[PDB]
Amino acid sequence: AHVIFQNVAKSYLPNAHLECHYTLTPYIHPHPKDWVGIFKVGWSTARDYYTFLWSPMPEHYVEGSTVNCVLAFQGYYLPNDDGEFYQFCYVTHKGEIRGASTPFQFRASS
Amino acid sequence: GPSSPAHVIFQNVAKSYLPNAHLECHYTLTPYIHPHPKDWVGIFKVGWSTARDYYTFLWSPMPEHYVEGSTVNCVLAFQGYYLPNDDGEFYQFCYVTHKGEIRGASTPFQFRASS
Repeated sequence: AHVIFQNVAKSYLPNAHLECHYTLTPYIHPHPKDWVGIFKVGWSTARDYYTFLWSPMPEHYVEGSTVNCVLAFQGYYLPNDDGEFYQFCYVTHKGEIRGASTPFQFRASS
Repeated sequence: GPSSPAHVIFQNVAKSYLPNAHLECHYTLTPYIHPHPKDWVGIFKVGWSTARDYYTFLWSPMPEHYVEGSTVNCVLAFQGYYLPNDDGEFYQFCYVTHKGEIRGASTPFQFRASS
């Protein structure tokens, strides 16, 4: 609950860029090797990612603050419509998960 | 029959990839294969005869907590400076065991700006 994923949909288009919004809550200090992964549900460790992007250190970070971030994942790194469920996970520089979103599928929407 | 036997299946393989951006290659180990530290995935021009014909390659990392008979998802990132540029040729991924045998191959693709 230390990193909250925001406005997470139930599905995302497979071949378009995805915009991942999240909040660095007061309960965590970011670190420049932190990253966000797209993980298939049922994952055990942080090495089980499908794709990832570095979460860039917030400019002029003041401790204990509340910061909202955006990451655009490119469509050609996203899964296809494979019926599987994926989620977002925030991973720190060491490898602890401190954020995990509701699941979602890549496919056309309702 | 067909070749190679599909002991490794490449997943979500696109029709084309960016010439100068890294690509992320996804494959699954089937219950037929027991992976080995010297297995690798190569990018091969279509029409390859043996594992010697590769364009570029990476070692396939040995999966953690490996249990025989399992289906295992893997991913490799090939750097763009090791990828073919827009040469009009067709390529595929192939999984090659340490015994030097091709045990999986993907659908073909070329390196160019996407449609």
